[PDB]
Amino acid sequence: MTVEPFRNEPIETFQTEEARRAMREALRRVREEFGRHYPLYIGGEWVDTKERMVSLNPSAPSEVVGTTAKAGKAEAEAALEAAWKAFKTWKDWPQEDRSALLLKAAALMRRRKRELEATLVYEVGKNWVEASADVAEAIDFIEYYARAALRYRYPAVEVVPYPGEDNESFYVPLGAGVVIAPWNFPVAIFTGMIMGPVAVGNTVIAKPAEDAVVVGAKVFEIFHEAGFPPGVVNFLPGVGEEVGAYLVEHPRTRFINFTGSLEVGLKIYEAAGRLAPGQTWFKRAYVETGGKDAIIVDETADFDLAAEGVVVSAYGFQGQKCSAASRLILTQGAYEPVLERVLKRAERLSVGPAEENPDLGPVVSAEQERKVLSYIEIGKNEGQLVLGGKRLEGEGYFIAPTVFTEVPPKARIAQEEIFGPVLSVIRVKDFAEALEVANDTPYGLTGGVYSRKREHLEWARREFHVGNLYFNRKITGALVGVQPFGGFKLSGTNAKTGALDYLRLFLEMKAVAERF
Amino acid sequence: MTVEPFRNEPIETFQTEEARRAMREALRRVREEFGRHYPLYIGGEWVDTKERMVSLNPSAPSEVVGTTAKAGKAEAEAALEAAWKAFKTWKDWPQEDRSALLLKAAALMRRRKRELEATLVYEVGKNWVEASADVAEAIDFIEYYARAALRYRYPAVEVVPYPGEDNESFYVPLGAGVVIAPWNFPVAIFTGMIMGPVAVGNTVIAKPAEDAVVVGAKVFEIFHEAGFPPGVVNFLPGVGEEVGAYLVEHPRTRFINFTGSLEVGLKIYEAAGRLAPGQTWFKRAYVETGGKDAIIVDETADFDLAAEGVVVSAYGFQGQKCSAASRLILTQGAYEPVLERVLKRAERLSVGPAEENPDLGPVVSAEQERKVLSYIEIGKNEGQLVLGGKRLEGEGYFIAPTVFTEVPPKARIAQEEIFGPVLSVIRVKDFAEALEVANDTPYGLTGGVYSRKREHLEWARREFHVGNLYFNRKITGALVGVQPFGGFKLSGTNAKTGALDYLRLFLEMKAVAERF
Repeated sequence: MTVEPFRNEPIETFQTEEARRAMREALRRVREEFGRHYPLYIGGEWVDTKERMVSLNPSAPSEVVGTTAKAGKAEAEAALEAAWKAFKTWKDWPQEDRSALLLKAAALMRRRKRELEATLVYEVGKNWVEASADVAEAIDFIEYYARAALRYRYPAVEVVPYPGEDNESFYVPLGAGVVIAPWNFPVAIFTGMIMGPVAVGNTVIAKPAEDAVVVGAKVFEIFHEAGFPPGVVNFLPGVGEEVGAYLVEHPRTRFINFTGSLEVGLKIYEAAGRLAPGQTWFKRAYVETGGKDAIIVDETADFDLAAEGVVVSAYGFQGQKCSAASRLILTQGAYEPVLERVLKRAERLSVGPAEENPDLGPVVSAEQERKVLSYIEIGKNEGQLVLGGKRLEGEGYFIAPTVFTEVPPKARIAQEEIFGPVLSVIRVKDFAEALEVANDTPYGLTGGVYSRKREHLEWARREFHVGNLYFNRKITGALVGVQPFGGFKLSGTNAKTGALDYLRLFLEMKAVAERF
Repeated sequence: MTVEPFRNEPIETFQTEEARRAMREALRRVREEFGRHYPLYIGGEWVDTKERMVSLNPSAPSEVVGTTAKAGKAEAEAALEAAWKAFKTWKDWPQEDRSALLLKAAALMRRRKRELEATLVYEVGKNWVEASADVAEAIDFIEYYARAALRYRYPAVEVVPYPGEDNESFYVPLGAGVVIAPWNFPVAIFTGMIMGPVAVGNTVIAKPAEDAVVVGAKVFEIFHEAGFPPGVVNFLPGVGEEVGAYLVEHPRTRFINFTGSLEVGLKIYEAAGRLAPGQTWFKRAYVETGGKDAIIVDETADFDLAAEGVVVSAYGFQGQKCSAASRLILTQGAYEPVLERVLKRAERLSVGPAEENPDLGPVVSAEQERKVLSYIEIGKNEGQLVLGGKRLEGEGYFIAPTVFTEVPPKARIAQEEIFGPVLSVIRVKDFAEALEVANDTPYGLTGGVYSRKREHLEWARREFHVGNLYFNRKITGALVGVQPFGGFKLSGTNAKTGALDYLRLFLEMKAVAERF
C-alpha cells in the first residue's frame, strides 16, 4: 500500500461551535450565490447552450438556487465523441496514476465539503447532518474506489500454467459509458457511479437528476480542478427523457450505470438488451431501483432502541431513500409497545426549511409532493391513518411525518415505493409470519430486525431476502466499504457499491498465450 | 486444500496399441446401442414422452444413433417446478458437499471416457482426437469448477470493519436457470455450462442441441449415477424453438446460460432484458456467440510452424468451432511463403467417416451442409477459390477443406461466421494493416499471430481486440484453467469459462450487519 488504509470520512453532527460557525458561513455563501449559471462540461471545457434548466429551493420554491445549460442530442453526440477519444489513452494510464487522480479529487472535495453540504441543504432540502452524510459518502466512494482499483491491476487473474507457454490474463476497461444519477444522493451516488468506472479506465457521460443539477455541476468543478483529461468525465444535465434515452439507446454507448425508480430502470434494462443499428457489443446495464423496505420488531426487542431506529429509518431525509423503512412489521407482542413509542417519537419531529436544520425538510419537488399526497389519499382507503397525512403550511413542499396502521400486506401503500415520509405498520402473529410479510413484495433492498432472540436473527440472516440486512440498528446509511450496498429482485442487479466487486462490472478479461 | 491441485486431463493421441484397441471396443459398444431410446430427465427421474427425436450419424445419415424423448411446454414447466423445489435445499448444502458431488461426477465421467468419445465420433462426426479433447475438457470443467467454487465459500468478501458491529458479506446462488447448449462441444460445453451454476448452489434446466441429444443423455446418466438430488439438474431435449423460447421468456427463469449462434444469442439477450408478466427480478443472461477469428502471419514468422497451426485451427473438427481460424491475414512478405505451405498441407488432409479417424469428418447435419455450401457459392463471387469448395462422394456430409484468396476484408465470407471448413485469405501491406483488418469485424473471440518480432507481439497484445489471443500456436483448444475463455464485442458477454470469474456470474451478495 502506498496510501493510508481506507477509513470512512466522519459525518459532522454540528454539535461544536466551530462546526456550526463553519456551516453558517457555508450556507450564507451558497445562499449569496443563488442564481449562478453552470454550463455543460464536455471534452474538458464548459459548454453553454441556448436553453436553460432551473433548479429551485424546495424549502422556498420561488427561490432559484441556480440554472444550468440543457443538453440535447447534439450535445450527447459530442459527449460520446469526446469520451471515446479520451478512452483511447485513458485506458492505458498506469492504475496508480488514475488512482492518484481520484485521490486528488477526494482531497479537493474534502476541502469544499461545507460548501457542498450547504448546496445540498438548499437544492434538495437535506437537513445539516443528512447533507454531511451525503458528502462524506461521496468522499468515501472516491477514496475507496481509488484503492480498490489497484486490486485489478496486472497481475490479478489466477491461471493454471502450461508447459512451454506464457499465459497472461488481465482486465481491460470497457469504453465510454453513461451514468444516470438520482436526486436523493446527488453528491454521493452521482460521484460513486462516475468514479468507479473511471477509476479502472472507462470514460463516462453523466446525466444528473433534474432536481440536483447545481450540486452536480459543483462536483464537476472538482473533477475539472483535479485534472481529469478532456473527455474522461462529461456533464450533461437535461430535461425529461430526451438525452437520457438517446444515450441509453445509442449504438456507441458501451454500458449504462443507473440509480433511480423501478419504472425507469425497467426501461433501461430492456433497452440495454437490444442491439441498436450498427452496435457491435452486448451492452452492460447496472441498475439500482429502490425498495419497499421493512423493519421487523418482535416482543424480545429493546422497544426504545427499536422505535428510535424506526423513526430514523423512516423519516431521515423525509423518507426519500431507497433504503428507507417504509414498512414496520410488528409481531402481536411487540405491536402496542413499539407503535406507541414510534408515534410518540414521530409526533415530535420538526418540519421546516432545511437551512434551519429541522428533523425533516421539504420533499424535493412539486411533483414529488403530488405523488406522496396521492399515496396518502390511497392509504386512507387501505389502512388507518394515525399520524400526519397532511401538507403543512408554507411555500416549501412540507409534508408531516405520516403513519398508517393495520395495513394489509398487499395494500398499495404496503407494496409500492412512495419515497416520502409515509410509514405503513403491519401487524402479524409471530416472527415466521413477519418474515413471510417482509419477503412478499417485488423488492429486496434493505431490511431490519429488532430482536434479542439469537435464533430469530439467525433465521432472518437466512430467510429475510434483502441485499442489506441490519440487526438492532437503522436500515439506512450503508457505509462505503463496510456494507456492500445493493439488492435483490426488483431492487436491481445487485451491483454492490462500495465493494471490491463493483469495479469488476466495468472490466472485461483478455487472455494472451505465447508458445515459445 | 482437500484434493490434489487441478491439472488438465490428458488428451489421448491413440499412439499406443492399447489406446487403439480400447477405442475400437468403445466404438463397438456404442454402435451396438444405436437402437437405444433416452427419455427426458426431470426431478430425478427419466420421463418419457409420446413424441420422439431422432439423432443421425453425420458420416452415414441413414443410420440412426439413438432416439430421445421430446420436451414441450408442459415438460419445461414441470422442470422449472422441480428445479425451484430442489433449489430450496440445494442452496444450503455446504460447498464442500456440492463440490464432492461434482468430483464424483468427474470420476464417473473419466471411467466412461472412451464410451463418450465414441459417442461423439458417431453422433457429431468428431475424429478420435477431437472426441478425446472434448471429453477431456468436460472432465476439466467439472474438476475445475468443483475447486473454484470453494473460493466463494464464507468468508470470501473483504469488508471494512465498523466499531461495535459485526459485518458479514457472503454470496448466495441465484435460483433455477436454463442452459442452452451447442452441438459442437456437446460433452464439454454442455457439461461446463450446467456444472458451473450447479456447483455454487443453483439448479439447472438444460436443453441440449438437437444434433447431440444422445451424448447429452449419456452425460445425464453420469449426473444421475453421481447422485445429484432430484431437480438439481434437468434434461430437456427438444425440436426447434419451442422449449428454449418458453424457458428464456418465463417469468420464473432466474438466469440463462447460452452458447451458440449470434442470431439466437441476440434474441436471448433481448428477451432476458424484458420483464415477463409477474416476473420479480432482473434476469441475467450469459451468451457466448461465435467469432470470425483471424491468424495474422508476418514475414518474420516460422512459416512452417505457422502453416501447421493455421491448418489445425481452420480445419480441426471441420472448422465447426467458435474459435476456428476462418481468416488468414498475411503481410506482403509472408503471403506467398505461407499461402504455399498452407495449400500444400491442406490439400493432403483426409476427409471421410469420422470413425476412421480422418483429418476431417463430415459436417454435422444436412442443414449445416446447406449453409456451408451456400457460403462457398457466395465466396465464389467474392474471392478466388484455390482449394476444395466441393461436396465429396458419400451419403455423409463430407465437404473438402476450402481456401479462398484475394478476399476483400468486408466480403461476406470475411465477415460472417461460416462454421465450416472454409478459410478466407487476405493480403495486407504490413503488420499495422494486419491488425486493422483483424479488428474490423463485429466479433472478438479468438485471434492469433505468428511472428518472431517481439514488438509485433506486444503490439498485438495491446491492439488485437479478442478475448483469447495466441502467439505462435493454434488459436483453438483453450484449456480449462489455463486460458479463461470468452470474447469481446458480438462474440458475447465475456463470461470467461474455465476461470474463477465464471462462477461469480451465478451468485449475488448479501451484507448483514449486527449492532451489539
